[PDB]
Amino acid sequence: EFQRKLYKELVKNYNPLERPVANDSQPLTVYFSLSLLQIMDVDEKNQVLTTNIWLQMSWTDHYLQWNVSEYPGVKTVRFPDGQIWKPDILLYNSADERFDATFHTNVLVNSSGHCQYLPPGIFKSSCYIDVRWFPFDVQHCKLKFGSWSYGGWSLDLQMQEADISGYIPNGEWDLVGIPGKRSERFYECCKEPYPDVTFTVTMRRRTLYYGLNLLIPCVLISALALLVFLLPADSGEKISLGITVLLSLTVFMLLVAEIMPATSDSVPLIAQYFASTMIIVGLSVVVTVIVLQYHHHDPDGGKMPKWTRVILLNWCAWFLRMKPDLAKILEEVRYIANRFRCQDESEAVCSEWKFAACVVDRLCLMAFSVFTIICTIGILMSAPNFVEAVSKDF
Amino acid sequence: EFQRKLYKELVKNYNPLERPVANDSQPLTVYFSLSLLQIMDVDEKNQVLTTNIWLQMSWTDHYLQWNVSEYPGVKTVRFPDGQIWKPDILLYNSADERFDATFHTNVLVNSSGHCQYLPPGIFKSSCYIDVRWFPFDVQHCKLKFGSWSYGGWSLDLQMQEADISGYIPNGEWDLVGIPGKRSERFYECCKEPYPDVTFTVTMRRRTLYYGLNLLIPCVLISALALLVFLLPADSGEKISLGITVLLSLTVFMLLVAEIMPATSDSVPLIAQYFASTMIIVGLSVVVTVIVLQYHHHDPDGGKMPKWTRVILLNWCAWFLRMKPDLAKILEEVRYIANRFRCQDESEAVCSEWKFAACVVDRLCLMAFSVFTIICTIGILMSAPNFVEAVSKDF
Amino acid sequence: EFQRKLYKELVKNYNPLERPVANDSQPLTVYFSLSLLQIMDVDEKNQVLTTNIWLQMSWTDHYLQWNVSEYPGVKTVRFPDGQIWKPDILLYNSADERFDATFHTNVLVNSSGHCQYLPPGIFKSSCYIDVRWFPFDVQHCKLKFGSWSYGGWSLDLQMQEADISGYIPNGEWDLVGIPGKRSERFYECCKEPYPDVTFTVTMRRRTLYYGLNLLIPCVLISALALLVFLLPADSGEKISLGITVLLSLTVFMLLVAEIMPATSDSVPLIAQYFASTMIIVGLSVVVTVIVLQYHHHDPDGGKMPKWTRVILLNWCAWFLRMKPDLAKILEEVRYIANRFRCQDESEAVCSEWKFAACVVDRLCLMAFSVFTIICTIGILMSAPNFVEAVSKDF
Amino acid sequence: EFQRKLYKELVKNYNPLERPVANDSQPLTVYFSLSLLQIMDVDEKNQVLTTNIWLQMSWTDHYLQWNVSEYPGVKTVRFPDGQIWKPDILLYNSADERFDATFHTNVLVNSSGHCQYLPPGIFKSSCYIDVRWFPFDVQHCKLKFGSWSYGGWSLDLQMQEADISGYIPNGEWDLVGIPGKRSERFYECCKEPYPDVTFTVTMRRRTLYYGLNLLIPCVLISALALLVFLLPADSGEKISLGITVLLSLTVFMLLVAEIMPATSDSVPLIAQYFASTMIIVGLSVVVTVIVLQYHHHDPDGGKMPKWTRVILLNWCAWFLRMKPDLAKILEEVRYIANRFRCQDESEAVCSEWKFAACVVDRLCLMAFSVFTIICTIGILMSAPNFVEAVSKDF
Amino acid sequence: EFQRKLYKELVKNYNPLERPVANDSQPLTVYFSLSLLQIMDVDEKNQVLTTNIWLQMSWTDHYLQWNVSEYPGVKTVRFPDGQIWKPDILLYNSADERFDATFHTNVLVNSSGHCQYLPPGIFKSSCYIDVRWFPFDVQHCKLKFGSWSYGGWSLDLQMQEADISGYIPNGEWDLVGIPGKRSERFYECCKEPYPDVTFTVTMRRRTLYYGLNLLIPCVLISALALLVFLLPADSGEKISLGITVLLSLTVFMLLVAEIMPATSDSVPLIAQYFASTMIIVGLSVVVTVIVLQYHHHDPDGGKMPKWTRVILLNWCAWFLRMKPDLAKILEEVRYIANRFRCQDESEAVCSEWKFAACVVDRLCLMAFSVFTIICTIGILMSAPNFVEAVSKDF
Ligand SMILES: Clc1ccc([C@H]2C[C@@H]3CC[C@H]2N3)cn1
Ligand SMILES: [Ca+2]
Ligand SMILES: [Ca+2]
Ligand SMILES: [Ca+2]
Ligand SMILES: [Ca+2]
Ligand SMILES: [Ca+2]
Repeated sequence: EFQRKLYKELVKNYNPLERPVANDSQPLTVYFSLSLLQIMDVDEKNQVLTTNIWLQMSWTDHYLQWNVSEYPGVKTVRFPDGQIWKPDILLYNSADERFDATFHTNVLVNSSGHCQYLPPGIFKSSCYIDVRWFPFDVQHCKLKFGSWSYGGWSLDLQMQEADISGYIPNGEWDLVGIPGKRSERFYECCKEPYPDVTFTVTMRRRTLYYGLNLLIPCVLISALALLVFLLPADSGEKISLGITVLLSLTVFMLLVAEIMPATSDSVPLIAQYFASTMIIVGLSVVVTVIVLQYHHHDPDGGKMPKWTRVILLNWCAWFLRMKPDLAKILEEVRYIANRFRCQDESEAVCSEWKFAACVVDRLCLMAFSVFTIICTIGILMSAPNFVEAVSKDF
Repeated sequence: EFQRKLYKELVKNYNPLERPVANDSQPLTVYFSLSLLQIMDVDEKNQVLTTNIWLQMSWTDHYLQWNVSEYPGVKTVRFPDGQIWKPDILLYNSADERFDATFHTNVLVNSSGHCQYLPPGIFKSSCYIDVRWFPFDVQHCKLKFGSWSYGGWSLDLQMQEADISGYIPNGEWDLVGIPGKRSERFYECCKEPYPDVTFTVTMRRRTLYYGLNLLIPCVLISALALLVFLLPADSGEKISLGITVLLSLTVFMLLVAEIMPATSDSVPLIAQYFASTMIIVGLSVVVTVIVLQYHHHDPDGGKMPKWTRVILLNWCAWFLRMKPDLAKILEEVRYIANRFRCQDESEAVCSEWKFAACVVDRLCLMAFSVFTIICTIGILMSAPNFVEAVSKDF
Repeated sequence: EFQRKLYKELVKNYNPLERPVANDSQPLTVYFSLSLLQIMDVDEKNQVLTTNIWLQMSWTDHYLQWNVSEYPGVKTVRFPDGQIWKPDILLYNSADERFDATFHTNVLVNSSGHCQYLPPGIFKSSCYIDVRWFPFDVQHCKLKFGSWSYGGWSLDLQMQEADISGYIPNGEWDLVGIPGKRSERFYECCKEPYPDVTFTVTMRRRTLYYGLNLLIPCVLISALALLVFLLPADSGEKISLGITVLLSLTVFMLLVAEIMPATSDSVPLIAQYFASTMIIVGLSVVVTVIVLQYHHHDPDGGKMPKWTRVILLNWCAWFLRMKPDLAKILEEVRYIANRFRCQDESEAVCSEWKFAACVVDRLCLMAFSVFTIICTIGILMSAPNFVEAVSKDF
Repeated sequence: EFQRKLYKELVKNYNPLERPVANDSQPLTVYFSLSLLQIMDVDEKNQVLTTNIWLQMSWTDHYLQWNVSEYPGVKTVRFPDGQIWKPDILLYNSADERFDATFHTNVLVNSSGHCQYLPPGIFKSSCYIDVRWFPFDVQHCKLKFGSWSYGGWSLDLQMQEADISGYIPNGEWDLVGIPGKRSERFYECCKEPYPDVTFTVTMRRRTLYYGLNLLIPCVLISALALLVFLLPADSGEKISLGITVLLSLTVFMLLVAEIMPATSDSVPLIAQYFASTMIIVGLSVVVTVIVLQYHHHDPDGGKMPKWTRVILLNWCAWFLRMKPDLAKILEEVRYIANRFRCQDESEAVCSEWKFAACVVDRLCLMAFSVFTIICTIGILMSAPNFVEAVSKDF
Repeated sequence: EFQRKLYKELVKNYNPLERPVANDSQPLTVYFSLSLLQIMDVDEKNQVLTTNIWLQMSWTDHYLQWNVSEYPGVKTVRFPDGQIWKPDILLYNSADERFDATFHTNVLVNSSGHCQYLPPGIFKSSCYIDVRWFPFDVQHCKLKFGSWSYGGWSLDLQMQEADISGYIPNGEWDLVGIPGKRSERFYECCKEPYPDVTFTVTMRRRTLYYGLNLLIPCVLISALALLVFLLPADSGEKISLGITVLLSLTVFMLLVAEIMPATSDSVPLIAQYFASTMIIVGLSVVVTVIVLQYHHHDPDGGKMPKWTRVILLNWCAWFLRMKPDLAKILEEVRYIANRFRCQDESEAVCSEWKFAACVVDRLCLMAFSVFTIICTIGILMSAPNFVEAVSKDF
């Protein structure tokens, strides 16, 4: 009875085009904020952030004011889209094909005219994803909101601190905060300035998932590559194991490519670590070829360069702690035995070459192990957030 | 004739903005429930639940009341969207880009004013998917429904028990129940509290499909890896078989990655089992390298450490139940035969080393078999629902 | 002139909410049917059927009746959506996100009031896909149509036989028929019963495509696996060929996984055939390991068990139709020759072991060939529709 | 001033439901045509054609006629959707989920009443893709347009020749023409016949892209398979190379499966060529197994069948242009040398068997080369459009 | 008060169909331009460009003019879609399924009538992507805008220079400029000409990302292929390494296929480089087969052709800087030693053949290295933009 009477009363002469101010010259203060409920997705390949947001726009409509003594029990009213004047606050850096993913709900006014509008929405925003430090990355994704067609002389946008009480954790991202900032910028279209409120969603990637699925698996598969330096050459599978492991490591780069954007701003840390890993494994294949050249060396070929005979079989070897008828019968039997002596000398030369191959195996085992350890640690601890990560997520 | 007269009568002075109560001060009781017809999808990578639902909102419109004696035969009327007041009950934790996937249908009222509204919809909900125990997982997905813009002082939401008579089984999920709960929560936006009805869809994953496609296949491929310990070394394919099998096992981890979300809350049970499996296979490769070092051991290299000669060829070996011219001619023929004796001694030393390699093969066959059995069973039976599963689904 | 006059006449006092009956108490007969033009897609992973359909709803509007003598030449009129009363016949088991994929077109009425409404649409329906017999499967997909908000006491739904004259064949599916059925069911929401018309689209999968791309390719690749039993052991590639072929066969299971749903209702026939195939190939690898153990057997190791020496080298072998100074010089030359005799005896023992390996090769060639033939035929001919298929599609 | 006056004048008593004819009994002539701007996509897996089209519907509205002397300068007017009567010409064989992808624009009328309507749209059409001859295929995709709800007695549809002046070439398809045809068909729904205009878009696939990425790559990889017949057997990699190449060739069949639909109407030419290629490579593996059986033949096993000793080492071989104490000492030394003579005879028998293996290598090199050349050319030149293609696209 | 009065005043007799000119005969000048904010995507497979654009349409409405002295403080008004006349400027070469991706916002007018309309949108445009020079490619994507239904005699379209102040860099593309051009074209539909404004977005691909992920990885994997010419033949893994590396290189062609469109206009530079690389690696496999034929050459087979003995072991070899009872006992011992001499001669012939294999290894190492260097550099520096790229992006 009083809700009916008031609803009829409030739409007499009301125009949803008129900015609801009493004095036309003064701008209309709109307080803007948001409640972040969830970080639904971070599409780094497409540079998009999908969030569940409850935008919070509060202002004062000069015309929607009633005296509750004359409408007992009627303390608030609600208006759907298109019936009340609303601020046309859009997300500037939107990535949604419709460009406006907001779901239009009611505007709740009280007896004093204060209008409250809390549209829910799944919002896609074009966010620059700094992949320089991935997986130990922190992203600062801006959500820039402003009135599209009202300038500062008409809509005085004011910012209120972001709401995160109802935020639901993600699993992959630790909300580090949503600091906001109000700016007054000038545009090349127009002379009247335009204010905007930009909320910078700061997100820390939780590194356990990518650590367990990308970093540690590659470390351990990369470690298998070093087993080539412990394999004997006579097994006939050094090259097979090494080349198989290297070409298996490409799957991780393929996975990263499925994740990372095709940008040239920088090289992600994961790529630099994966690249150094493959280069070290590839150099192990090159060194395996050299080792097999030493092992399969023709004894009657070139002689052993003194530089090799000392740099490897003396120093590096020590460092590693390795270490008438009867005359015709005499002639024939002496050729057989001299042939055997020549074969013994050839085996001895081949044995020394095989020893050189083994010494090289051990030196490169040590050197590639040290290279792996340093490169891995020095590339991973070059991330500013590395320590924070290992402490929080492991 | 009477349907026409009544329809004209019911829209005189009717405003779809007014809450249809007789006394403005009292809240309007809306009974909310749903009928779950099907679980269409559980997107665990995106943390979304897609369901076919017939939301059930029943309330009383004070104005839509007629006396059937004056409209004979006209016992119910129907109103489309936008013509009658409706409760704006939205799904809070919606994952749909439009945010509101409800399909708007008629509101069936009777002569007494009781309005019945049963919109169908394909609803996507942002559900936290606990992947800790996958594939033997049980999920509790909340569907939180509430009036967006009416608080407790205006819309007295009441819950009715969920309907599942028409539920159509899924194939992958056993509905364990849909218990509901009505809550009265306060929000940081507003002072008036807001009630909601949350239905927790409890779902048990049927484990036959993932058991047959992930667990048993990996067990059997992982078992092939143990055949390396039965392969002879002279075959020259131990490393080939082992490394090939391990890098083949990566496909299962790739499949899981296609399924699982990128979250750091926990490690899924499937991942822990797959990881232990690959580590055991990788250790078999490491032990294969050691075995080949023993098999391909240079007889003139280091001598056999006593610790090895006993720990392997005495105890472990027993445990396993294994086990002038003529003078010149004499000189030359004696060098040939002494050379043969030296080769025999070298074959004997190599034969002992090959025996050590075989004993290690057998010990690691036993040990890796026991490791496989324990780890597999102890990781699978660490799931609370494991027994329930094996009994219902196998 | 007469079309204008009649259109103005027909909308006087017309309300699109009123069911167009003369007597309010009697239900309104709506004849429902459909014309199936094409089967666009069968998504078995998502359990959805996409069809091009021209729903056919015919009824009688009591008010849209004119005398053609008073409107010469005006024999039919047309009304767009929202202007005429229509039956709100929805597809209950809809899988479309909008839930209602119907495209709203005109309602053609004649001078006698008979209204004809033929909306086109691309309809997605949640259909249970029985994958038990795939690829030789027949599916029965229900399209359940009914008025959402009118019960039996108001809308007397009646079924007309489905139209298939304009049906366009698919390539993958042979329409076996679209039998319909009218049901009168009661629902737990309401007391008035609700009728529905369900058309069961029965579809036979044409098996040539999946036969050529899945079954015959796997048969032939699986046949290559049997070549291991004809490969000599000295080639040093038995394990390589066998393990390579088995891990190559996984691609077919991966393809099926891309096709099949993740359901535990049953095991598809394709999976049972692929699984038996991989198990037979995997057992060939196990038997290859045993063969290589026999081939690479240390002559000075264990002696040949009599059970083996007869079960293989006697019966199975036959069945297969296989089959002072001079004294010092005498001493030294006699040791060399006795060494040669010991090597000859060792070669003879190794030769017998290699013969055992060859006999096992042949027996398993025969046995795995017979296993392959039976298992393949017995799993494929266990499908009821197998014969129908091979006759129609090959 | 005159544009305002005329716009007000033209909507007096205008009803967008009335067919704008002067005499109700006569059908209304609508001239239909289209301008094809681009062929955006041919989805052969889904059997859909996506095109950018400017449908051209011209007719005469009896009511939208003004005398330009009374409205100086006002020579044309424009009307948006829903304000003027339009022909409801839909695309019958539509594949779009909305079913109607047309974008509604203005209808430009002149002073004489001739209405011109040129809606743009991205149109998806359900087109049967004959994949029999792919990649050398020509497709005939029908776009069938007609009034949905006006029959021949009301809407006299007439066809105008298709417009292609503004057509933008594609890269993959050579528009061979868009011949149209007007038909008058009867439908099982209705008695009044219904006319339609069907434009058959005829498209020739440009074969350079698929030739370079599928046909020539497979030819060259398939050629590598023939290198097995030039590899020596002692290399120990014949089976490895052959089996690796064959299982690598599966990627091309996987690519085709990603492209081709799952239809049983026919076997695409690409599939028949790829299948013959894999069968020839697979037979090379089978022949490699036989070659290795000849190479690794036990000299003390079966004797050489005369049929082999002539069919291979005589004819085929020629065709190819290949080709007391002292007594004890005498006894012992004569056993050693007789042992050597037995080894020489065994090497000779093995040498003849290895020669047989080499002759078989050469014969199968020749035969599989000829098989490859014929099969390739005879399958590729069995396409009617093969010559046209090679001449236009290479 | 004055905003309300003016809004009521401005819609009296206003018709959004009338072109707002004072003199009907003269065309209406519309100034068109755009502000490019971001290049969201370049889909080269689909030939589509996705951009964030703020179209800028400014014109003069003759009717929306007020005197600010009579409406103090009211200096601008705003009108939503459908209430004010707007230019129907569409994107002709649109690729969006809806065809019109513009988001409709307000039209800001001032007291003098100048209307300003700045709709945001995510625009998809059908752009011909010249992939001839990819990854060092520059694309010229046209955005063609024009009034759909107003010709030159009615809407005088005029171009304003594109705005790029607020442009946000991409990562993958360097905006080289957005030059625009106004054209006056005639169409085959109509006699009145139609003007359009086409903005050609010129974009330079930043080549660091594709350089690091495609070009350098392939170079380095292709370099591993050359290690076959340094591998010894006795290792028994030349063919394995070479064939494995070649079939691994196919992944890059697969990646390019995922990126490139299926067009026959040209061959992308990346494809020509990848193709030459695989052909060079494939020829290394062919040469590896020849090398193994030389290494595994039967000594008692054909004799060494003089042409080989000089072209390889003399010139190329030098260029590369390589280099009674006792009588019976005499008979028997002389046969053994003559057998040894025959084996020595056979080893010498085999040794010369192995030397030929080694010389061929070295020559092809040199030749394939030079081929790799030239082909790589000559294909990469055949791109016009190659130098620009290497200087800006590396
Ligand atoms: Cl009513 C109408 C609609 C479209 C057109 C056409 C003329 C120019 C070129 C295509 C389109 N714009 C002309 N008239
Ligand atoms: Ca993420
Ligand atoms: Ca699921
Ligand atoms: Ca199907
Ligand atoms: Ca195509
Ligand atoms: Ca791009």
